[PDB]
Amino acid sequence: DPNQYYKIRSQAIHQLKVNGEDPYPHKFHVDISLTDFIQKYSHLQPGDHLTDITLKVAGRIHAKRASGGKLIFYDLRGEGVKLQVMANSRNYKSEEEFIHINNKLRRGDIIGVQGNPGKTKKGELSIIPYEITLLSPCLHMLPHLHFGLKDKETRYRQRYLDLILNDFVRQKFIIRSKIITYIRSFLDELGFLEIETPMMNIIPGGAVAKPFITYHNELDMNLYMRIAPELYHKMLVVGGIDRVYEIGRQFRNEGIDLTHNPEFTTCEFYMAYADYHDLMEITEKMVSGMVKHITGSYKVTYHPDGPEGQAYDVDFTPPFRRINMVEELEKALGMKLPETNLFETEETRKILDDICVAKAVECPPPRTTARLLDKLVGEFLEVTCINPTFICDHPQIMSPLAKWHRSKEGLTERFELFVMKKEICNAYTELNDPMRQRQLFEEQAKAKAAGDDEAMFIDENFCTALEYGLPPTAGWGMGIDRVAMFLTDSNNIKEVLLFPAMKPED
Amino acid sequence: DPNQYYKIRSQAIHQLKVNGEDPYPHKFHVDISLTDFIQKYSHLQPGDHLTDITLKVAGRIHAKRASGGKLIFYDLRGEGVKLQVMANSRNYKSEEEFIHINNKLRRGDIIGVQGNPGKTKKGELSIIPYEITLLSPCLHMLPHLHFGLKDKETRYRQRYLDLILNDFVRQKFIIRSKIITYIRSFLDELGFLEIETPMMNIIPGGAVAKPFITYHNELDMNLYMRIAPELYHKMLVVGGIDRVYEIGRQFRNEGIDLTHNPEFTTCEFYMAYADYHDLMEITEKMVSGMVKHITGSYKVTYHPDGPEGQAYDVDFTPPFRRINMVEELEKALGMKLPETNLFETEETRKILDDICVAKAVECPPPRTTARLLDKLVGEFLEVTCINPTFICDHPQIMSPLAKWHRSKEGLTERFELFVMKKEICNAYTELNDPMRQRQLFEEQAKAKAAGDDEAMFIDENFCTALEYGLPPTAGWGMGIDRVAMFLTDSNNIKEVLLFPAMKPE
RNA sequence: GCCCGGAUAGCUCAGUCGGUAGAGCAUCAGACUUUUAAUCUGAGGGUCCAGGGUUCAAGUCCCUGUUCGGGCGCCA
Ligand SMILES: Nc1ncnc2c1ncn2[C@@H]1O[C@H](COP(=O)(O)O)[C@@H](O)[C@H]1O
Ligand SMILES: Nc1ncnc2c1ncn2[C@@H]1O[C@H](COP(=O)(O)O)[C@@H](O)[C@H]1O
Ligand SMILES: N[C@@H](CCCC[NH3+])C(=O)O
Ligand SMILES: N[C@@H](CCCC[NH3+])C(=O)O
Ligand code: NA
Repeated sequence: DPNQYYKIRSQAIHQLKVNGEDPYPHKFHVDISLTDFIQKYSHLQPGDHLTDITLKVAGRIHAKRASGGKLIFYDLRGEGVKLQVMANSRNYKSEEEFIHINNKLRRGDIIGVQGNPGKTKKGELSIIPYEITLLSPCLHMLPHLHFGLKDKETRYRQRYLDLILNDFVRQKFIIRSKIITYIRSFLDELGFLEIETPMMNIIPGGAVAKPFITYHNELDMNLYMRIAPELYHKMLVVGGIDRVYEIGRQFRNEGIDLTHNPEFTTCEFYMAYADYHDLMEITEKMVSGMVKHITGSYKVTYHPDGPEGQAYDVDFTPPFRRINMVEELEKALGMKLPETNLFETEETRKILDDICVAKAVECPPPRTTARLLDKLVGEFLEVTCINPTFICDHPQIMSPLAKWHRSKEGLTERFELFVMKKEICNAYTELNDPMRQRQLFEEQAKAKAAGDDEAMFIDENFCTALEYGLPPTAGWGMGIDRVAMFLTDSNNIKEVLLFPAMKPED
Repeated sequence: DPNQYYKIRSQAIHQLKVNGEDPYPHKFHVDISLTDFIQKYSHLQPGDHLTDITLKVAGRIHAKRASGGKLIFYDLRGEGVKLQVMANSRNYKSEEEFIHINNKLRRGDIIGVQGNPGKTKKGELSIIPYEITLLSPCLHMLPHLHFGLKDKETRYRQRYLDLILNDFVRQKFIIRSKIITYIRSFLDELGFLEIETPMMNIIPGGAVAKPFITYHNELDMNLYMRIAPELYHKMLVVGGIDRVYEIGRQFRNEGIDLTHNPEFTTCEFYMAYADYHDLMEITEKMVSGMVKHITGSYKVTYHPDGPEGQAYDVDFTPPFRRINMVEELEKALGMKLPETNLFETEETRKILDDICVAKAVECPPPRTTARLLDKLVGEFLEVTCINPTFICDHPQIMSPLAKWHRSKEGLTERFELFVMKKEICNAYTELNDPMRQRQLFEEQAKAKAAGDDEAMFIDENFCTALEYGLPPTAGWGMGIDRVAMFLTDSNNIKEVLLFPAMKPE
């Protein structure tokens, strides 16, 4: 059964292990990386042989071309770079050792090559080995798939196979790590302090998002995973540390979409004695420097519908577009929206429903004032911001978790940074009034409470912290994955996730 | 009184809100930070008054000393920086505003001061206020004590109170951040790649512990919480990324005590084409650099229990002590230790049992050959590592994820760094053999079925990844919290944790 | 939670009505001392995701189920 490669390879390796041959050596002394080898010994003329120079390199064989019984060509691939290995028995230790070592090497094997650098007569950089050492054989078949692997299921289930075959995934992960490093550097230079808040809190709190209930055996009580570190950061700000940040993981037991994952990484910082107006400039510097540093140009090309789909050229020039959504929505709808003062009344709800019907906007059967307005915004506002765009104060009906506007009435102070019709940043001015916060929590607990349950959906511990006095601060949150998607021309969150969640094959 | 104080202050704040004035202004543009203010204006000689520059600063009042009715001294508190505000009626906006602003400010309230820097004849830096704005009143009565809340319970349950009354806690967190920041940069400049492995998996893997069980609604199934990212790191190394590292959280479903938490942070890295003796230098250099960069010197004084008991003086001199484990235990053990390199059968468990019983060592009912050996080593050879020390060449049955010793038999190519009689970081040589790994997993699963509870399962995907070929690598792990305790002179894991888990009571 | 799509030899794809399923890559054995998707000569291989049905007859026609790729919902 020649096709049954796994059984044959396993038998061969078992025979090697039995017959006094170790196919898993403990240590191989690598002297130079493949990248440095390519960068250094590139000036050689074709048909050169640096006999005096001897180095050691290691990598995975990706091809085994046999031009004869004494000349076999290998293709080491490591560090995302490739190096040919022209194996000539004349330059080997001995003919018998040459045959013995070439009878075991197959595609996908990991070897340690010790030989002189050189170039072939066709001007291809290679290394003429003096002793090939088998490091870790590959038992399963490695497919010679051109244009790389293109099956989503195998690419996401077997990430190692995707990294071995495809080469751009390594670039994607490298770019994500740089993004994280750049955010850390910027925030640390601004004077912020990195913190590690608990990820397993004690009570659900007032969060419409479904939590991840977890049972603690010793405590004999349920624990809920962290949805957002908002409360702990603000309790730290009360303590005296006026600038904190944390790039951690969030857990939301919700659905999975192209841009939504149950577990995701976000960066959240809180700075005292500031506001969202003071934060748009910081966000501008953040994003502009990120795009300029990770890439080489402020302009980024994005494909929201795959490589064959429509291409969009976003521009990250630092002066991002700022729009107040009330005026922009009025202009788009071409009508005078009710004054923000009446927004809590029923006639504004009625008239907004009239806009939804007239302008052909869909909405679920529940049609509260915040949600249909959010629908109008989705189809008449963000749908046009290919470039980064700041949306200014939003109606208080959206989210009352922000302070009242200084000049405008009934307008929460917030902004959302929209890129490619998707929000990446979101910052608020902070409510530091204990009474208003208590009323908000009470309302959230009443909404979240399934029955006559209270406190469980509130954070009295936090409500006590605000009673001690919190300075006027401003929060800020960015989705790391939602930015890595745009900076890597990725339209799916699973492409930037290292090991995406997959149901068992069974 | 605290209830009366809260009621009175709440009524006063409500009255203030009613009468137009808002005690919670939206914004206050602070011109200069308190530390920068102090550093810039400390050069002044006593007695001057720079009536030319107006600066706006903010902080929390810590004391309100009264000297008559025409002079009130405030005491702002910044990031461990104290500035004294002396409010003078003559230099204020007006007398009426002076009275109206001094009749509403109490201890603990957050205020914003705008005015001219100065210094009285005594010689302390002050800012003469032109107007004082109340930003956030403190309704509760802040405890005024000359020592700072000493009740660890309150210190832990209410960390904001601890930070307000105690500054050392703030620095403890600064050092912790420095430790993590240094480690990331050290691996970064070595060429490592930072990764974010999943926190929820089908089954736990990477270490041996009791996991947390959750439920997923979208994918209807039970998902266990992360115990160690080891397996995913090894799959990544199989993929082609030679060097990886990750500083993230791990979860254990064990009891909560003075030195254990449900959630903790660990640093794990994996580099290919190396071995456990290659990390012997990297780990030593990283620890020595951490100690020198954070403390400022290579010697650290640590109090194992309380700041008044014995104070052992450790020394992080880069040539760390290196000894073997089995051989040193043989030397330490009064009686002869069985060869046990090829001996791991009932006889070895029997001899370890009689040794354990004879040495008055008590071990959990399993008394596993491994559970016996680790207890014996930890009770006899473990307590000599005041200075950092490497303990290498462990027996095979202790760790099921380490390659067999190139020379020694039935011994794992692993070492442990022990400082202050505690484990801070250990590293093995990764076992890339798929058949041997599958056997080890099968024995682990058999033990779990028989009488074990926190042992691991079979991970078929990891076995397939090993079948695809894993280069010779060496992993390395480190508990951040233990090093934070050692470098900040803390005997409790609660001290180095911002909001440590406590019994609900 | 609701709809639209698939699954074929180790793997990348063909397969017309319902009248077995084919080709390349890869694998194995050979020849070739300058190849690079090396070339040439030989050899294997499957019930077509899993079940029921429908039929004289099913990869094809239909139902359910597993698991992926999408859309609307959820994430105030
Ligand atoms: N489920 C999710 N999947 C991916 N990114 C998310 C998810 N939820 C939130 N984000 C990102 O996190 C950012 C801040 O979210 P929030 O802190 O809830 O305002 C958003 O703007 C998104 O970029
Ligand atoms: N139950 C636990 N709670 C908190 N920290 C723990 C617990 N178990 C182990 N640790 C930490 O894990 C460290 C060892 O990590 P490592 O050397 O990577 O195995 C210890 O020094 C502790 O700080
Ligand atoms: N942490 C929030 C911002 C502050 C929340 C309360 N104003 C976020 O990331 O969206
Ligand atoms: N993190 C591992 C040890 C270090 C990494 C070895 N692969 C553990 O403690 O379980
Ligand atoms: Na052929």
